[PDB]
Amino acid sequence: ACYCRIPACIAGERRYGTCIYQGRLWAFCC
Repeated sequence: ACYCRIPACIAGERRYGTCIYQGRLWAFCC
């Protein structure tokens, strides 16, 4: 399962991209 997160992906997740919604950028993390 993947999630959008700020400020960064948590340890144990990998960043696969950037989410752009609710007015800000998020890390897309899986």
